[PDB]
Amino acid sequence: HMKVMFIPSRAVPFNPDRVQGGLEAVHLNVLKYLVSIGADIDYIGFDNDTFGDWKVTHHPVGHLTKFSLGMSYTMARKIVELAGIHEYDFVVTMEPTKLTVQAIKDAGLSKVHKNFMATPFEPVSRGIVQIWDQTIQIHKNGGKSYAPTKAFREFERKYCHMTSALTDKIDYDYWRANPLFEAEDYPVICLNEKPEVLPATDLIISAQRYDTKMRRTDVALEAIKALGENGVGYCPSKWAPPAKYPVIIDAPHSEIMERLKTAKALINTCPDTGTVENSSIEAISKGVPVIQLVFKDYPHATFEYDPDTVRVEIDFSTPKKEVVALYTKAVLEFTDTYEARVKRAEAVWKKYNRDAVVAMWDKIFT
Repeated sequence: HMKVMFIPSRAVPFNPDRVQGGLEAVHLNVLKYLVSIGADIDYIGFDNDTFGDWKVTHHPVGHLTKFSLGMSYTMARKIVELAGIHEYDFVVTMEPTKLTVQAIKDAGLSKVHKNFMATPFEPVSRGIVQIWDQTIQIHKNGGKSYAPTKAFREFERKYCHMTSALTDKIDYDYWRANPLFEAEDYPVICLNEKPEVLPATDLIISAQRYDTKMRRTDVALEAIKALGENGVGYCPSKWAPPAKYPVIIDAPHSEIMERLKTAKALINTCPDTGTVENSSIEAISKGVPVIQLVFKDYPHATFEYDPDTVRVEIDFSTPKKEVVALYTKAVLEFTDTYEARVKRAEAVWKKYNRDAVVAMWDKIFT
């Protein structure tokens, strides 16, 4: 009954049993929400998407491996066509292109445009400044953007001071005066049933995609290596580690969630925002503690999910050798109680049970 245009994330084709990053996680969950309310979903996607049993109307723009320029123009063109035919209550994006932002405006859909973000602002990154440049554009065009945590909204009040040699085309005048996010959090997880906290084994898990820069997955997989039989890492084949770090490749999300139920801890080495991977809240919802690498006096999402999280504090100056030794030490010496698993799972069950989550989405989709 609700008519929604859906513009997906574009790193990987959609698969309901794969979440290969924080953007893919909100992408999946807002879609699950739209399906659960019986929305009429026009999904402008890729030929290798799969939707299971879900009723979505699919408008594929080609087979997805790397998102190409021709795909980009085919997508924007279909935005304009679909808007000329149907009337849309909302259009949903997940950090869209400049083209997609313009097509939404030209189609007269800016004011019903809902945008969801996970990528921290990185001034040395050309594609990331392009992401956040278009977030300013969305705000100018009358659309609304949503963050997962209040820490992310705080970082946003710092990002509008971060400049580089690549940020010349960014309207910092507008950005300083306009916090880009709405006050409402989008739910990072939807708990359809109260999780049953299982007691821990000795197994500690790394479930983040491999990149040395933002996630510091090398640091994670050093701890995984030092754990031997008591450590396992999961990576997607599109962001796989070098051969020195053996990991399970392309495990279905469900397989990873099953293993996690009895994990002793989750390794998280994303030290700026912790929202470029959803695994922290997945772990904490099962009572699994997170061993969290963090820059000193930074806000980080993990500490919102579990304020008693063990933190390994470092600086930007701290050299790689010392980081690996501080983090390995925290992983190998980690200690947790069953009571602590239950306490941290309860606090998250309060916030993210399905009744509270649906209420959170309902407020967004008005």
